[PDB]
Amino acid sequence: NNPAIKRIGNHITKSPEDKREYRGLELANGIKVLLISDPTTDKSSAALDVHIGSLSDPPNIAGLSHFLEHMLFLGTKKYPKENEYSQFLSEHAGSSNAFTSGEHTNYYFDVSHEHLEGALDRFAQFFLSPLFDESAKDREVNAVDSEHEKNVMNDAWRLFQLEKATGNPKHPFSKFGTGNKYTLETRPNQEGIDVRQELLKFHSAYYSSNLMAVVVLGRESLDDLTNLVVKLFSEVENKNVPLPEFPEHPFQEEHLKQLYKIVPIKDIRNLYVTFPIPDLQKYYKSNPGHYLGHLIGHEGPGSLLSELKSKGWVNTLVGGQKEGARGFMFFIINVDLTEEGLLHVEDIILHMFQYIQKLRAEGPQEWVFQELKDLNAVAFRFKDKERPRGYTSKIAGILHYYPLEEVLTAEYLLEEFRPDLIEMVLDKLRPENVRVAIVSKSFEGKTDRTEEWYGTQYKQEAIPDEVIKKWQNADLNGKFKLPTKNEFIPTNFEILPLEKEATPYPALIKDTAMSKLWFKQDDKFFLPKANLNFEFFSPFAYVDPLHSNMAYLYLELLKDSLNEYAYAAELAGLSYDLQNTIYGMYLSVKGYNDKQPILLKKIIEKMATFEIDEKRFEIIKEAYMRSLNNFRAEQPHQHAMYYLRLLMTEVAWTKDELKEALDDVTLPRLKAFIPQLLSRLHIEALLHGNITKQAALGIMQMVEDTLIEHAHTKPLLPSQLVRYREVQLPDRGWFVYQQRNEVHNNSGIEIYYQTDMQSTSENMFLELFAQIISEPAFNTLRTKEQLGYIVFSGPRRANGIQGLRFIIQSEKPPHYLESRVEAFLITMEKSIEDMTEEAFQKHIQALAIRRLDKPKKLSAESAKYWGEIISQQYNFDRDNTEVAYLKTLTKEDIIKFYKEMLAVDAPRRHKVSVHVLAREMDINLSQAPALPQPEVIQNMTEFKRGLPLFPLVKPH
Ligand SMILES: COC(=O)[C@H](Cc1cnc[nH]1)NC(=O)CN(CC(=O)O)Cc1ccccc1
Ligand SMILES: COC(=O)[C@H](Cc1cnc[nH]1)NC(=O)CN(CC(=O)O)Cc1ccccc1
Ligand SMILES: [Zn+2]
Repeated sequence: NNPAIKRIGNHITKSPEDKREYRGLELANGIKVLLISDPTTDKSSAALDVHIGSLSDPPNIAGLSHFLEHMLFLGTKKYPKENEYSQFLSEHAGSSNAFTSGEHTNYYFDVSHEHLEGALDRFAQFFLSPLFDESAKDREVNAVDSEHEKNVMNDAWRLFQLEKATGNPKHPFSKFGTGNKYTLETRPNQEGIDVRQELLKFHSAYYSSNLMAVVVLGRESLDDLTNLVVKLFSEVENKNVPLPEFPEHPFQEEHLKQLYKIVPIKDIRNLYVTFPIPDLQKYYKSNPGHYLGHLIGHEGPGSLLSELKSKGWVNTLVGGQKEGARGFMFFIINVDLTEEGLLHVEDIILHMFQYIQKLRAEGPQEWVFQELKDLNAVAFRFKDKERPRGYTSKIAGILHYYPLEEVLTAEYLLEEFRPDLIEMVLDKLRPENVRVAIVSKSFEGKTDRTEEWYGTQYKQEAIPDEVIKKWQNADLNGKFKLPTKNEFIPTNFEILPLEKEATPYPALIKDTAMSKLWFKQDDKFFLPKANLNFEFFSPFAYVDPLHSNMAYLYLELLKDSLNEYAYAAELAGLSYDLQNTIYGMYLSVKGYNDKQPILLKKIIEKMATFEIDEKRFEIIKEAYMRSLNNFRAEQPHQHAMYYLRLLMTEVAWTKDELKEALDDVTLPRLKAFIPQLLSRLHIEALLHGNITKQAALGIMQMVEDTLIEHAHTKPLLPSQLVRYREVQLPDRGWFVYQQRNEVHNNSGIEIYYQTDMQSTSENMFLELFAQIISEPAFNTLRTKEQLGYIVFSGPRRANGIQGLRFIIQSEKPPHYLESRVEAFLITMEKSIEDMTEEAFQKHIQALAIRRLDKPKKLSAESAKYWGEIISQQYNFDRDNTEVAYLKTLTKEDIIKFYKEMLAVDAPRRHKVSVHVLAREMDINLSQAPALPQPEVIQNMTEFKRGLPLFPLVKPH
């Protein structure tokens, strides 16, 4: 009945709360495809995944398949304009991206729902006749090198590659994924390689249709999506490439029983423990890896972490199966170490083996599997609806692993109980497979080897057999017990009926001196979850730097205490967030509403009758010290972003202020602080989800009552509710702050043009300008000028004030990035004058679609409202108000605004810049305007003292 379509799959099993409609099918050419029909989606999306990635790079050009990924975007035969694709999305409310794993390259985009076809068509071309333009290839190789450069100094990446580089060197596993300027131009030049050819070769070899999965999601009928996909994608070449496999492990027991001593960049202290295991993927229906993962990783009473944490040796632990490739995986157990811990490593690893030994002696436990099976089934049934980009991307990957029908459920549902497999994998977690890496500053000087790509310093040893034998004889250890029934598993999921007096936006259903309660019963998502947000205002949480440190430490200590208890709930999909703000504290409780008042009570109770364990205090303080220090190792752009926040906020305590005031925090002094901070508060809360007005009031009152009883809390005076103001920069003024980043050899810059207060009109002016320049900023500063990998434009908003910001991390100097951005601003004024009246309306419509996307999941609606509430703006209808107004703006309005606030010689141009310089300093392109001469900020206080502050914004 149809020659283009091999199979039509069946009734892809979905959660019965999922209203979206699905069809899977194999094409003639072998492409696996899922089609998602959602007649209500605001954005359509699609994704393609090719089962080939950087493991299939040729040896002589590292990171080629990653680089090829970068180039599919920059031009194809049918749509040859360098940024046809980029621009097409921008103009139609879309966004796009790609990643490359060892074994996949994965491409996704989303677009306004009615331009799915336009978007999708420009997209199919990536896989049919791309161009790899000679001029692009040349330019874009720099993007890759920046991306690598960004990664060079960050520990996560260094360890990641140092693993690869200590396995069998002949194994594809050992390769360098990212690539750089050296590997992809400098060197293929030296060895006479035409790269455009080499890209064409690879794309031709491997981007074969039998290695591809597609997901398309749109408002269209399933039958409509079907036709569309067949049209755009039947034309893909089947080169019948055999799928690569790696049946032989890269860790070969020439490589087992090794210890590695590693020098970190940040001052961190972890121990990595790895075991090579076979590929468990096929066992997905029983999932032994998860089971042993669930147990070893456990954090409850009688768990492994519990003991290590109790001898003060470790703080956090992570265990479980680790993805490798077709043919191999790892099983890992990783901990961070205390100072004491770093000296009892041998011991810690022994404790790990005692726990494994316990699991062997107890045997595999069906009741535990039954629990995992039940949590997973509940998780699946009541899973939140996904944003379409993530969703298509995600399924496109897993289409390569599961029958069409199982794609939605395969990652969730458990079916087979498999003692044998559990017992089999358990047999591999033995000292004679073990690999140990310790990462610590204490190995500086003491290392003797260097990893070539990132420059990592390490020493390598055999583990002395004394020590292996010593681990092999792991006794049972009475302090280790399996978890007991998880009491927190939800049993009640009944959706309460929508009330007689329910409203579309959160209602102010309580306004005492103690508390302001915002509430809305869920009229949208119908899952048995709720979101409970509380802002606790106390002025002592930021009164000074020392107090700030205590507010923090207090909160960490508390979290640390409850960890054992709450982890049970985390697994039952009930979780909490608790950190300190400049305003006081913040507390979220998210998840299956069923046992939710219970966790809340246990938190507030613990919070208000807290007892501090000295040894916990000691450790967490040392951790926080390192933590503050380690800011000096963060990326140049975060540095620049931070300094700006420091420059434009009425009050803010610097990292050095905090760390110097931190040696001053004794155990007795914190013990005073807590009862003190809790003594007067005000509380604003949003309660949102499957709960009733009375359930809500009860919860709010219950919180208050617990503080009143146990901490004697009373109300703050309304006038103590200081919110903080933004600094107000003069007309035609330009200030520069300058610092150096000591770790990173990129530099960074933020430029901020301050405009005015937030207001329906000023808001849209900035937003619309932001939109029109969004994609050209990126296309000019990265694609053409290749100034860096990190290139960001868009609105900035703080303390009620707003403006335009640019962020760039780059090889070239800040004063230079300044000129190219200011140059760019003129290019924009020109092309706004030049751009068609319909071209202009696209951007309006585009920003409108963007602004109007309905939240898909409950906690995404919550976020929007909490936005309004913590900002004291309380404009729950902003999206409608503000769109209405946007639709009535003209080319003329936006030019005035630009010539008013933004242009180089603007009447009211307020401009500050942060230049963060790299470790080491002190044409084809358009006309940069000559700039004023800046006022170089030398002192953050002398700076803020001498300028007006802005008014805080008006409510309602
Ligand atoms: C939830 O059940 C688990 O399997 C454990 C639990 C755990 C919680 N805290 C420490 N362990 N989680 C994990 O093992 C995390 N995994 C898998 C994952 O994140 O999907 C291991 C992992 C994570 C990152 C990088 C390599 C392995
Ligand atoms: C600084 O700019 C970016 O964030 C870019 C790409 C982008 C394209 N259009 C808007 N932004 N990078 C990423 O998002 C990073 N990806 C990798 C890549 O694009 O090469 C990281 C990543 C890693 C694992 C899973 C998903 C994404
Ligand atoms: Zn990349």
